[PDB]
Amino acid sequence: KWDYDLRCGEYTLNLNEKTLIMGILNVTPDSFSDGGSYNEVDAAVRHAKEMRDEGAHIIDIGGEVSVEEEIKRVVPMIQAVSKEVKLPISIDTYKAEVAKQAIEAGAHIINDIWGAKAEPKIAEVAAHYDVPIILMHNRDNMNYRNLMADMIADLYDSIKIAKDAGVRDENIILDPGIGFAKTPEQNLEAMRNLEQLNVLGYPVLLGTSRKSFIGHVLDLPVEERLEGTGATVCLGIEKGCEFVRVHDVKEMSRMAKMMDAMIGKG
Amino acid sequence: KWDYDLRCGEYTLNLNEKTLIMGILNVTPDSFSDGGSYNEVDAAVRHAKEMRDEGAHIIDIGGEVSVEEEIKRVVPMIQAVSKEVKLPISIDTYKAEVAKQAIEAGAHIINDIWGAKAEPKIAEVAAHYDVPIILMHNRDNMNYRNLMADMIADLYDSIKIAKDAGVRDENIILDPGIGFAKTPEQNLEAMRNLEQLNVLGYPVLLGTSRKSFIGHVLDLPVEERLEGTGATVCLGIEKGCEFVRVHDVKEMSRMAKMMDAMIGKG
Ligand SMILES: C=C1CN=c2nc(N)[nH]c(=O)c2=N1
Ligand SMILES: C=C1CN=c2nc(N)[nH]c(=O)c2=N1
Repeated sequence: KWDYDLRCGEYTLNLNEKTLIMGILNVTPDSFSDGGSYNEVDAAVRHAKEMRDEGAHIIDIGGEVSVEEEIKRVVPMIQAVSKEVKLPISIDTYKAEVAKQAIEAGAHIINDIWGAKAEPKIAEVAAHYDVPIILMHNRDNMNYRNLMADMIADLYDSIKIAKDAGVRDENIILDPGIGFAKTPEQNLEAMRNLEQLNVLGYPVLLGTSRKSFIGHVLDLPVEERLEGTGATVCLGIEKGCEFVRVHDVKEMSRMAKMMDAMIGKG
Repeated sequence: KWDYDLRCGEYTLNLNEKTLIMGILNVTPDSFSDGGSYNEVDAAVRHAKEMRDEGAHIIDIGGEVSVEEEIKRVVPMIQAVSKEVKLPISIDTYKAEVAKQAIEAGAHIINDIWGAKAEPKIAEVAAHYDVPIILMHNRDNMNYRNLMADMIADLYDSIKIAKDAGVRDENIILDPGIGFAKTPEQNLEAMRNLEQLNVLGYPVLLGTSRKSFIGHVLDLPVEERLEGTGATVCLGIEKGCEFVRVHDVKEMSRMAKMMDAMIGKG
C-alpha cells in the first residue's frame, strides 16, 4: 500500500508492517523553575523509557502560557530523551519558533494541532528541515454543513499551506483531530466515517486517548477510559489509520498488534 | 435491522439496541461430590452475580466425562442461578439429554458447539421447548477448500437439521466457532471475513475470549489476553455480531458499549 517509508532522520518508520504507536509524554512541570530542572527532565526520560519498553514507536512531547518560555520547558526534555531513548520524537506545538527550536534540540516530527493555520511559517520550518509534519483538523468554531466533507476541505486547506511551503507529500501526515472543534456526537460521526480521510492519499494518525467523548458515552472519568480508548483504537485501525497517539502504551500496543494480525496488515 | 426480539421466556432480548454480552460461568467442580455441593453452587451463583453487576446480559453455563453425571453437575447450578440472578441462561452442551434437563431446570437458551451435528435430537428438544439455539460451526477435521465458503456450507447444514426439526428462524443464532477446527491462521481468516456470515440472515454470536490464537499472535498466556480478546470483540461488532461470549465482562462490556455508540447501533 505505501510505496515509501516515513523518513525521520536516524530513524525510519515502515507504514506497511504494523500500526505505529505514538506514546504521549507526561509534562508535570516544576513549580519552582523556568524549566530544565532535574525532577522534571528525569520524570520525562523515565516515562519515555517505560513507553519504549511497552512498545511505543514514537515519543510525543508537548509544552501546552508564553512563546519564549515554551522553548525553555520543552527543549531540555527533547535533549535528554533523544539522547537516552532511541525513538523518533515529535514536538506537539503549533508555534513556528517553538518547532524550529525542538528539531534543533533533536525532535524528528512536527505535531501541529492547527494544521499550519495558527502560524503558517511552521510549514516553512518543516520544509526547511525536511521533517514529517502532522496536520490535525481544527477550527475555531463548530458550524459544520457536512462534518466529514468539511473536515476534508479544512484538512486540504492545511495541505495547500504545507505544499506551498515546499513540504513533500511523503513528509505529510493527517489527523482528523478527534475532540477538537467537535461535539461529542460529531466526534462519534468522524469516528464512524474515518475511512473517508483515506481518499486524500496520506497516512492518517488518530488521537482519541482518554478524551471526553469516550467519557460522554461511557459516563466514566479520565482514569477509567482504557476500554473506551481501546474501542476507538481498534475501529481506527480497521478504518486504515497508520498511527495512534495513546497514553496506555502497553495496552494499546497489544490491541493494535492483534488488529494488525486480523486485518492482514504486515 | 432485526424486526423481532429474541424471545427467551420471562426475559426478552433486543437485537437492535446494543451488542449483547454473554458471561462465561466458572465451573470449578467439587473433587468430593457427584455435584450439587454448597461450595460449587455458591461460587457459581457468586460469579453470576458479579457478571450481572458488570453488565452481562446472559449467563452461559457449561458442564465440559459422562452423560448421566453431566446433568448432576450442571442442573443444580441452573436452579440456583435462575433463582438468584434475573438473567437468561444458556446451557453449553451438545447432548440432547443434557439440554432437556437444563431447560427443565430453568435454562432459556441452548448453546451447541456441534451445531446439532453431534446429536441431532437436540434440535427436536429445541423446537419442543421453543427456545433459542446457538449453532456453532464445528467439524472433526481441518481440510478446508475455501474456509469461509465451507464454514457457511457447514453452518447451513446445521440450520437444515434445526429447521427440519421445527426450530423457527427467530430462535436460531449462528456462531463461526473461532478456535474450533481451525488453525491459528484460519482463526484470523474467519475473523477478517466474519461479515460474510450475515448473508444467511441470522443473528451472529462470536466467542473468542482468551483463546489460543490470540495467544499465538501476541505470544501471551491465557491470563494476559484481555487486550487481545478486546480487539477481536471490537472487530466482531464492527462486522455485525449481535452477541459476544466473554470472560472479562466488565472490560468487554465497556468496549462493546463504545463500539455501539461509534457504529450507530441503538
Ligand atoms: C490533546 C491532543 C494534543 N495533540 C494532539 N496531536 C495530534 N496529532 N492528535 C491529537 O488527537 C492530539 N490531541
Ligand atoms: C470454548 C467454548 C465453549 N462454548 C462455546 N459456545 C459458543 N457458542 N461459542 C464459542 O466460541 C464457545 N467456545
